[PDB]
Order: sequence, then C-alpha cells, then structure tokens
Amino acid sequence: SSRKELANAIRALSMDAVQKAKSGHPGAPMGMADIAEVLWRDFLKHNPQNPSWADRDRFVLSNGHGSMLIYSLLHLTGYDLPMEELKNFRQLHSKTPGHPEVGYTAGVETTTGPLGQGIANAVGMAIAEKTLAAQFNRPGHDIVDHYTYAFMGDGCMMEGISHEVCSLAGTLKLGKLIAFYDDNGISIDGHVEGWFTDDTAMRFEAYGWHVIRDIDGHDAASIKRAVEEARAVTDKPSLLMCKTIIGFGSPNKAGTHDSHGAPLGDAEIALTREQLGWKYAPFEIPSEIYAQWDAKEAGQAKESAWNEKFAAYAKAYPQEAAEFTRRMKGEMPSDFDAKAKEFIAKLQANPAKIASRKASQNAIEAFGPLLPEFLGGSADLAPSNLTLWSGSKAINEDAAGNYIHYGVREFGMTAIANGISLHGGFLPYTSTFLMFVEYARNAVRMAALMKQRQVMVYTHDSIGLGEDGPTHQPVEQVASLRVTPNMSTWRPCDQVESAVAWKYGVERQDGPTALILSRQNLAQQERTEEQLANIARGGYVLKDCAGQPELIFIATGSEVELAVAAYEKLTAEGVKARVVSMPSTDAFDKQDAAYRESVLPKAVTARVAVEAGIADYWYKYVGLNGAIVGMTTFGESAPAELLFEEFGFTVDNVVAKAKELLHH
Amino acid sequence: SSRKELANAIRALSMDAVQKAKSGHPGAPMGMADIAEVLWRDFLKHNPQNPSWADRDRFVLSNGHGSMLIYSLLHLTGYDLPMEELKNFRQLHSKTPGHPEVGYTAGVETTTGPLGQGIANAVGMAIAEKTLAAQFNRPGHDIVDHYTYAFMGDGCMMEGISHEVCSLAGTLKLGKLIAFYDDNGISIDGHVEGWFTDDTAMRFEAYGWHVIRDIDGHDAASIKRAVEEARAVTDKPSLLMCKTIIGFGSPNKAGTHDSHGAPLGDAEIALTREQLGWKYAPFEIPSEIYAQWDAKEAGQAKESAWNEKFAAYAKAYPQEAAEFTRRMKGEMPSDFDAKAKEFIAKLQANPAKIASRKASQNAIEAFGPLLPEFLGGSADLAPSNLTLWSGSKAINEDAAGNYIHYGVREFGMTAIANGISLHGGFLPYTSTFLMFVEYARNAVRMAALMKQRQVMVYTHDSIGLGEDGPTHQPVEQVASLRVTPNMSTWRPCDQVESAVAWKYGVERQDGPTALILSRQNLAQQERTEEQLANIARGGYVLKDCAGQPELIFIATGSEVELAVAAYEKLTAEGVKARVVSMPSTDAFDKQDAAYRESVLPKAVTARVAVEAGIADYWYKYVGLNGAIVGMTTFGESAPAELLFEEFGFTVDNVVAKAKELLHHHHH
Ligand SMILES: COc1ncc(C[n+]2csc(CCOP(=O)(O)OP(=O)(O)O)c2C)c(N)n1
Ligand SMILES: COc1ncc(C[n+]2csc(CCOP(=O)(O)OP(=O)(O)O)c2C)c(N)n1
Ligand SMILES: O=C(CO)[C@@H](O)[C@H](O)COP(=O)(O)O
Ligand SMILES: O=C(CO)[C@@H](O)[C@H](O)COP(=O)(O)O
Ligand SMILES: [Ca+2]
Ligand SMILES: [Ca+2]
Ligand code: NA
Ligand code: NA
Repeated sequence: SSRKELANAIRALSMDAVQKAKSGHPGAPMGMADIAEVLWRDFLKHNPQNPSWADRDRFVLSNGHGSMLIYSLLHLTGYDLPMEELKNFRQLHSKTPGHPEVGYTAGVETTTGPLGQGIANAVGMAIAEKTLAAQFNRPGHDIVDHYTYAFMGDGCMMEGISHEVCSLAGTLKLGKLIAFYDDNGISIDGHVEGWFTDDTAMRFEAYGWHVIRDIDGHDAASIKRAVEEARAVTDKPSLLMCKTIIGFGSPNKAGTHDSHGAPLGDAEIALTREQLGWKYAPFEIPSEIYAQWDAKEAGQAKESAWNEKFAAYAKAYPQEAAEFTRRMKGEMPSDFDAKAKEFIAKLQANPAKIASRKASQNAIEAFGPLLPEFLGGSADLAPSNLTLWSGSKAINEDAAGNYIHYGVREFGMTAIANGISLHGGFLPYTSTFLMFVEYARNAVRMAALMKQRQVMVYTHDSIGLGEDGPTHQPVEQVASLRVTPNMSTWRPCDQVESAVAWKYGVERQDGPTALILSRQNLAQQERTEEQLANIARGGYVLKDCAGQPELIFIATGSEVELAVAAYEKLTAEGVKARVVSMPSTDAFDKQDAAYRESVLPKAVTARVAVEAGIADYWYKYVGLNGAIVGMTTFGESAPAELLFEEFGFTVDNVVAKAKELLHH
Repeated sequence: SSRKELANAIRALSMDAVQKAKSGHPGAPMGMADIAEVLWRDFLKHNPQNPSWADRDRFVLSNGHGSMLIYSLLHLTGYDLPMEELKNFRQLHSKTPGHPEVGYTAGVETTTGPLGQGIANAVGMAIAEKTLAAQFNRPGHDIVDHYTYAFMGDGCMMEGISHEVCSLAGTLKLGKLIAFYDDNGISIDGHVEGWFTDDTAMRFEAYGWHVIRDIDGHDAASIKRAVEEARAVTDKPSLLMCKTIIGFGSPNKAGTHDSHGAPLGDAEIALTREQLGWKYAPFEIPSEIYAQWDAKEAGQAKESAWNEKFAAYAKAYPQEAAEFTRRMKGEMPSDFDAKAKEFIAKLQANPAKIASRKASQNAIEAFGPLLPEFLGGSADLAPSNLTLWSGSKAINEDAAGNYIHYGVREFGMTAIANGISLHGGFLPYTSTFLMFVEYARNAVRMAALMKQRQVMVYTHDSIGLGEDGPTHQPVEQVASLRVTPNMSTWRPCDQVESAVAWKYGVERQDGPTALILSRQNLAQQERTEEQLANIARGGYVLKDCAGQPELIFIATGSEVELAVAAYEKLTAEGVKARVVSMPSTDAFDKQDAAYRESVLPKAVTARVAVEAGIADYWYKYVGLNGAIVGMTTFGESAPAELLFEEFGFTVDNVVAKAKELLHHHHH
C-alpha cells in the first residue's frame, strides 16, 4: 500500500471510533496521520510485545485530545489493544479513554489532556535518558540510547509551561528530544491569528533549539527528510514546524474549528471516505495494511539485540548492571529500610531544634549515598529550600549528576519530574516555597493521578516565615493537598518526624508525597519506642493522661510545641488532656479502625485542632462540637513571633479555646 | 545634584531600611535605581497628591521583592508615605510590607511578589487603557492617554506566565506598554547561565515586541534615549534590556547572589556609602534632594490640565462623561439592581431545564446591555464556556470592543484580568473549564488578596461532563476555592440560582466570585418569594417538614435534584426530612448565627451532604455523625449518566445512605 493509504487507516479508525462514541476529537488525528506514519514506521524504536523495554524510544502525545491517533497507532503496530477496544472508545472501563492514560493501555507513556504537560513530560523523559546514559554507559557498552518524540499543537505552544520546559531543554542541550508542532492554524475559538501570532520558530531558536520550518505535514518525503535532519543534530533539541490541515480528508470540515472536538457526522464521513479513496467499512482493516504497520517482528529483533548488549554489559560491569535493573524496576535497595530506621532512631536519641527545611536537607544527606537514583532539584531556591547535599552534582555541570537547577519554573519543574518518574531509573524530588505549589498545582495532581513517585519538598509553610508577608505565607494550600486523591502530605513537627516523612515518600510505590516544611526552628519532642514507631502511622498519641481523655489537642508541624504547652497547663490544673501529633492525615486515615480509635476515641468530642493553616479543614477531625485554632484570613508582613501572637497561636488563646470548649 | 546622586537616594533608603528591618532585598533596588530615577523624574505622568487620578501612567514592579525601590520612589516624589513608614519596613501594620500591596500604600498599583504576575497585571492595565481610549476618546477629546511601565527581572522572564502575557501583548499591539528587564545575570541559585540561557531579545522579537538591547542600566543618558525610542514606537510593546549590577555600590556584594535577599550588613553599608559618595545618615535626605525629586508641582499641573480637558469633554459629551466617571469609580448603574431582580423573578416564574453554563450565558446576555463596563473573555473556550453574547465584540477586531480571546493562557488570562480590575473602568470576567483553575490558581488567590471584583466563569464542573475523563473532571477544585480567604464560590443548582450568583458577583466590590457551572442540564426547583430571596444568603431551606427534621440533606449544584428526589421518597415513607440548597458556603458562613441555626439547627445531627466533589470538605457542615455522598477518587472516561451511577449519585443510593445513617442514630 502507499504511505498515504497507510496513514489513511489512522484517519478511518479515528473518525469512525469518534462517530461510534458520539464523542471525541477527529481533527488532530486526521491532521497528524501522515506525520505519525513516517515517525512510527520509519524511525520509532519500540517493541509492541514489551511496552516496558528499558531502552525503547518514548513517544508523547501532548495534544492528548487527539487520543484516537495513539490508539490507532498502538492497534495497527501490534500492541495488545484489539479492535473491540477501539469500538469502545470513551466507554466505561475501556482501554481507550477519551484522553490517553498511562497504565490503562499498552504503550501509552503518560497521561495527557491538560495542555502543555505532555511536552513537559517529554522534556523530563529526555533528561532522564541523557542522565541515565551518562551514569551507566561505558566504553564499548552504550546500554542507554533512545529518543524522545513529542507531538504538540497550538494549545501546548500558547501555554506558559511550554516556555518553561523548552527554555530549560535548550540549556540542557537535549539532542534526542524531537518535537513535532501541528501547525494547523485552528483552535477552539477559530482561526488562531486573533489570539496567537508568535513567530514560533524564532521563539524556539531563542531557546537554543534546532528548528525546521515549513514542513509539508501531508507529504511523507518532506516529513522524512526533516526527521533525518533532526536526528543528525545531536547538541540541540529539534522542533519540526509541520503545516497540517486539521480534519484532513473531510471536504466540508477540514481546516475548520468544527473538526476539532465533535463527531464529523455520518454523511461527512462518507464524503471523507470518498475524498481519501478509503474503501473499507468502519473497523475494517485489510491484511496488507496490517502487514505494513505491524512492528512485532522488528520490535522483538531490536529488543533481543538490546538484551544481548545488556548481557555483555553485565559481564563487564556486574554491579552497574544490577543497579540498572533495580533502578529501572523502581525497587528500593534491600538495606534501605534498616539504614533509614537507624538514622531515625539516632535523631530521636540526639535531639536538635532546627527548622524542618534543615531536617529535610539532613535526610537528603543521609539518604543520598543509599539512593543513587535521586534526581533532585529546586526552582531557583537551593539555598532556601535546602535541596543540596554533599553529593549533589548539577547535571548542567556533569551529565552523570543527580541535581537539576530548574530555574524559576515551578510548573515546568513538576511536570518534568513527572516525566522523570515515568521514564524509570530515577526517584525525582522537586522543591519550591509551599505557596508556589499553586503555580504547579495541576502537575502535582497529575503525579497523583498517574500514581507516580515524586517527593515534593515545600518549605516556608506558614506565617512562621515572617516578613515576606501574605503573598508568600501559605494558609489554605495544605488543606487542598490533603483532599487530593492519592496524594500523601506530611507536616512534620521536628527533625524526627521529618526523616520519617522523607522515608515514607521515597518508599511510596504508587504516588507522590508532599513535605510541608518550616523556615523557623522546631523543637524536638520526646518519644517512647512505640511513639517513634507510630510516626509512620500519620497520627499518634504524643502526650497522654491516665484513662479516657476529657480533652484532645490535635496538632501538626510547628504547632505541636504550642499544643504541648497548652496540654501542660491544663494537665497541671487536673484536666485529663491528650496531645495527638498528626503529621499525615492520609497515613492516619489508612490505619485500622482500632488504631484510629486509640488515638481519637469516638466518645471524646472535646477536640481542639491547632495548625497555622486554614481552619475549615479540621472539621474532618473535630466535628461540630470541637474547636479549631487556625487561620481564617491571609497573613501579614511582620516578624514571625509577632504574627503568631497576632493570629492567636499563643498558649493563652489555645488554653482559652480549650476551656471554653470544656465549659460547653 | 547629579542624576547619580539622586538615584543614590534610592540606594541609601533601600539598604538602610532593609538593614533596620534585618530582613529584605537590597540587591534589585540598588541595581535598578538609575533606571527608576530616569523613568520617574523624566517621563512618568503622575500626581502624588491624587494617586487615583484616572489618566495617570501606571507603574508596576513585577520583581516585587525589590519593594524598597517603590517605597523610596513614592516617598521621594511626595506621596503620603512618611519616612517613619520606611523605618517600619516589614513591621506589623506598616504601610511598607515586605512585598508591595495595593491598598496599603499610596501609589502602589498592584500587589506583587509572586514572580511573573506583575508583568501580567501590567499587560492588563495596558489592555484597559487601550480599550478605554477606544471606547471614550472623541475627535478633539483624547481623555484617555497614558502609559504602562513595568520593571521585571530574570525570575519573571523564566516564569511561563511571562510567555502567555507577552505573547498576547504582541498580538494586541500594546504600544503604550514599556517594560524594563533588569538583566543582571544573577538569581538565587547564583549565575543564571546554569539554568537560563535564552536569547531573550530574540524571544521578545518573536512575540512582536520592539526590543532595545544592551542598555547600560547605570547610565542615565542611555536609559533616557531608550525610553524616548520606546515611546516613539506606537504599534508594539517595548522591552528595554537593561544591563545592571545587582547591589550596585557595594564593593563586596555587588554582582553577587548574596545581595539578593539579605541585609548587606552594617560594615558593608559603610563601605557602600563610601563607594557611592553618599554622606547622609540612615533615613536622612536633605531639602535640596527632596526639591529635585518632588513631583507635587508638576503632578498638580498635569492633573489640572487633564481636569480641564475632561470638563471640555463633559460639555461636548455629557452622557459619555457621566459613564466614564461611573465606570472609573466602579459604581453600578442605578437601575441595575431592579432590572437584575426582574430577570431573576422571570426565570423563577418560567422554568427551563438547561445547563448552568447556558444559564450563565443567558445572564451575560441579560446583563450585557446594562454593563458596558464588562471586559470578558475565555481561554480558547468561548463555544464551550458560553462566554459570548449577542453584543460581544472582540478587541482584536475592534479596539472599542468588550471581549478578549485570551488563547490557551489560563494563568495569564486571570492575572491580566487582575490588571484590568485594578486599572478601573471595567468589570472583567474570565473563563475556562473548572479543572484548569489549577493552571491559574495563584492569580485567583491574588484577586482575593487584592480585594478585586472579577467574575470567574468555570464550566464543566464535575463527572457530569462525561467522556473527557479524569484529567478534566473536577473533584477537589471547588473545595480548594471554598477555603480560600475572601473568595466567593457559587455552585448554582438551576438557572435561577445561576442568575442570582451572577448578580452577586457583579455587585461584589471587594473580592472575586467564581461560578461553578455544569455541562449537563439542571432541573429548576420551585421557590416561594422568600426562598427566591434567600438564594443570595448562600444556604437556604428548599424543602422542609413540620417539626424538627430527623434528617437534613445539604446539596449543591447538579446534586440538588438528586437530594430533592431522595427527600420526596423518604417523606412519602413518613420520614421528617429537610433539603438545604447550599450554592455558596462563603455567603452562608457570612450570615449571622441566628440565620445559620434556622437552616442547619444544632439539634439535628443526622445530616447528609450530596455533591459530586471531594467528600472530605463536607465534614464542616455534617460533622462526625452524618453521611456524605461525594467523590473520594478521580473520575473516569465514560458517558456522564453512567459515571453518576458508578459513583453512587442515584436516588437509591442516597436513600439507602440516609436510612443507614438513621439506623445508626437509632441504635
Ligand atoms: C489548561 O489546559 C487545558 N486548557 C484547555 C483545554 C481544552 N482544549 C483542548 S485543545 C484546545 C485548544 C486547541 O489545541 P490544539 O492543540 O490547537 O488542537 P487542535 O484543535 O487539534 O488543532 C483547548 C482549549 C485543555 N485540554 N487543556
Ligand atoms: C512562583 O513565584 C515565585 N517563586 C519563587 C520566588 C522566590 N524568588 C524571588 S526572586 C527569585 C529569583 C530571582 O529573581 P530576579 O528578579 O532575578 O531577582 P534579583 O535576584 O533581584 O536579580 C526567586 C526564586 C517568588 N518570589 N515567586
Ligand atoms: O526572594 C525570596 C522569597 O521570594 C527570598 O530571598 C526570601 O525573601 C528570603 O529567603 P530565606 O531567608 O527565607 O531563605
Ligand atoms: O477539547 C475540549 C476539552 O479539552 C473540548 O473539545 C471538549 O472535549 C468538548 O467540548 P464540550 O462539548 O464539552 O463543550
Ligand atoms: Ca491547532
Ligand atoms: Ca536577576
Ligand atoms: Na537530534
Ligand atoms: Na511605545
């Protein structure tokens, strides 16, 4: 068959699957099919029989609404994605959700949809390949060597995150990153000139990319030559400016916004079949077309050749090969748990009053030698977030390093780190001031949705940061993290809880962990062995009474010391008081009911929550018959001590609120 | 005095104020002082005695950590910002907070700090000036004519939001926007080449800006020439790339990251005075330097001339002049309240089962003729968010229009709209799918912090959107808005609540209002006159029983219909039940204790919340002895009706959960 006919198989499957679902996006798949045919058939290195092959090329669809493009490609090339799944596009529990999801579908590398994040993930995958190659390749043994290809459209280009990640990709000279821009002139509001007029090629040259202008995206020869040129440029990422017609093939809807996001309609599909010369019924693909698209034979040959290369590497570099396998599987060192517990015990035995930002740095220092998979960084806040340890080596200085200077790019950093975690081989950590989680907020959500391990180091957690004032002082950010599905959030009260939280984060296998860390020094609490072991349960009894409590304080982070002081004053008066430290609500909620009852007995309604964050969260644990010593407003610019007084974080106020609650 | 001596007054006040506070940022004020001296003394059109003059130039410090720069300028030029306030930099309830805050300080135009948002606000101020000029100027009467000047640094340039807003500024040919880039080579991690290597000039060329390269930012004559050039270019925004030395004047810290964000130290300040030739003690400024910096006489003259221009305009164009004054003051038309109430009453009397996105469009259509100040838009989702009405006119087509095609730029859109609201003359509305509030999330917070009026139209609010799936289906986003100080969030259950929420939003002068709107059609509920009036109280009794209820359902948005159906089933079985519609938790919480008790009586603990959003929020209203029919997970890609079934939003499940709750209460 001709290359145009092979590409038209994508067009047919895509328009027909959208039509059957009565939902979805035919335009971009139809517009990009010729580009996809060249990339996938002539260049992409992959094995449909093993989508997890460590050295495969990675493909990312940043314009993820065009999901039928990737489903068509996966089906045609021989992945485990049968025609009946394409006939179930957008249907409950199918392998073909409306935007592609990692884990749902063989061969999907990332979850896209939210514009701009796919290209960010691709930048992270390319950073991962470059760094892993530098760490593991040896003379005569280049076990890491693969490309990262991304498709993206006008939406991704308009989004700010594209500026963040493509600027950084230029600095890092990511020569194996090749992006294809679907330059079709159309967005949802219509012809893009009314709102998008950049000289995109000039912009990307300003980032230090190699840019190929004016590619005819409907001409295989033009596309193929451009990809060859891009592959030959090894010191710069490449952008291929592909001029396409959205909805290519449709007489009446090609080149129109109408083709973006609704079924074409039966009559228009019939006219499109006529225009394309496509004679096959919906969901019919002839054996000649499968034979030319199928990648099983070539893919298995390429993966087998790589396996033989890896076996030879392992004979010359046995310890390195074992590390490669461990890290690509995402497994932890066998002795990590024991060594981390030893560190935690040493902290409990040797008290220190330090900020939890510093306790975090100390945990990175302790873990660093044990976790060569770390690939950490901060968004231009290394000396403030405290993300460097003695063994940090920045990848802009040493490609085999373990640290990224992300610049002032919080959203891009977080979505890059999602690509790093998706790639395999690394454990990313990212960092900024907690307030600026709001810049990165949807990438944090995406880490949780995609079940990715990433430690998110968020310092300067409250009014305790002081004079920088209300634009910087978090109030409501922790509450929002706490209610995000699959997110783990820890607000440690001292250096011991900080180390436990770090351990919890690195040991997660199926989602991210946010650490909520202080600028100001935090006192260390005394703990029994049982209490020390129970920090990891997220909530535990720190101070107690004999018998059933009359009053329970629930406190987190920097406010535990305040709650303890109130407990001491009320205990001396003869109140049966308790203090619960709640560093992680999510870990606590996952405990068994007997444990939760032992900490927060259901019969004890006189509960006082104490936290320098938004009060409304705490109704979850205090109900309607308790009290909350929290924030209800933005902060103010002043020294931290005076802010804690101004906002009621005083022993007198905590005691008064407890007494008012006990007097009923 | 020489220009350098006058600039050195800024350097002295800035380093000394930081030193006294033992906190703050001396580097950027010291690096930009010469640029500021030229801009403020030779070009800026302003009156220190009236910071609210409608036609003043607007200045924005996007690198807001350099707050002592703006406090020095305001003090030296004669604003009501006494030296004692500079001595109280970063102290509780001073007029000199660590990052500048609009409202705290005479002459501060916006609250900055969070990088990139100041340049976005400036783009919005420049859009506002261009649009207002096109709407109001008449032949011989150019009553709107002012510049927007912004300072920004490497951090703002790295941030994605700068790409969004500067790309759009290029499309809109904002010739009165002039930005100065503090190109000093330093960020917090050190020398920026390790992480920031853009050819920034070429980037801005790609946006359609007029770029002036390689300006010596310590040479007044060079700066002045560059500003003159930028003013002469009327068809492009301008970027002045000013090469500066961070901490200029400090022998040991100039050009270093150490100068960014800590006091220089007393010993270093002494050496800096010696290098600069600045002899005056901390907080000392001689009368001769005030005489050269003061802007009161020139500012009076400029505003007086403008007032005479406006008087001539008002004689020739009396109705237009009255509209200009009304809109610049942020006042509403005198008949708006009555006309909006008439619309709301007509909707209650004439049911329609439509999506609340459509009810929103219908409210825009109804209000549009009454509110010529609207300056609305969507982030490339006009046909989905339903933000156009018959009178919309995009400003890229006609500069006197009322609508902005923002493109796929949610964060930039929202921070531009903050600039629009700060400028005066307009009532902005912005729009995207609710999920993508997460892209714009800190700009929403900034609108709340700055007490700005903006209506945020967030459609596709739940799993009810269907097949687009979990990356698009909000779950926890509304709860995040609900816990934001000074935010107002409305999740209307029908077209009537939607119109009430729109009215509330446009009439809310001291903060923003988010509308949480459905893709799918919503049933209209029956209401008495009192219930209709009670929608605006945020939470109200929609269905009731005689005597104390056994059970109270609390529901919002699309789930009110489900809660009412469950109420009807249980009522028919003899259960004493009540339904509370809670379109706005923030408005409900602001009602007095007696009203809140009347809706959610403390004696009734068997409370069932029903909302297709994160369950954990609802403990606030149901306590520990109730039930929540909510989401606890991400969504799924499927038809909406199957998702509602899958996730338990069915009459059978709500009734079962309510009966299970009652069984537990009884035993
Ligand atoms: C912030 O994140 C975000 N915001 C909005 C949308 C909705 N949306 C999908 S596509 C597109 C605009 C056009 O995107 P574009 O790639 O040009 O596509 P085609 O129409 O296929 O050419 C828009 C506006 C999204 N998915 N993600
Ligand atoms: C997302 O929002 C955000 N993130 C981080 C910061 C902290 N910060 C202030 S400044 C700067 C980096 C350097 O900013 P830059 O203008 O080059 O300054 P100078 O050091 O004065 O040259 C950084 C990193 C902020 N305020 N806002
Ligand atoms: O610019 C910033 C914050 O935006 C920093 O310079 C801080 O203002 C001070 O840093 P720390 O002393 O809190 O680490
Ligand atoms: O691209 C998008 C959403 O990201 C749109 O095309 C929607 O997928 C369909 O729009 P509505 O029918 O919900 O308005
Ligand atoms: Ca497009
Ligand atoms: Ca700088
Ligand atoms: Na290349
Ligand atoms: Na100009």
